[PDB]
Amino acid sequence: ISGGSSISMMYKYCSRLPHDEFFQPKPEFQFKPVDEFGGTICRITLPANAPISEIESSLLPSTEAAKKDACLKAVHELHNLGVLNDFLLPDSKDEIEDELSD
Repeated sequence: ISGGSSISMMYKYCSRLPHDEFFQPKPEFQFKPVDEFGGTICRITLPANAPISEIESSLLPSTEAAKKDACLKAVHELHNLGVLNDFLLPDSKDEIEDELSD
């Protein structure tokens, strides 16, 4: 699987993180630490300005990764729909490196 540019789009979603200086106020991030019996639970919730994007479910034993899941799944949930693309930065903001993003 040779990806890159596709990430720039997926990473952008993660870029919504707080630690991110380029992250705008609107998105939300929440991590739920659980036993290895269910890795970690990633809880993401977007503003009313956004329809879907929420992703709650474990998959990774790590928060950073667990979040990546919901974050990744969130992108898809937004990609599959993408009805508020007007609320989110278009490809214009996607004009960045795959690594740069997120």
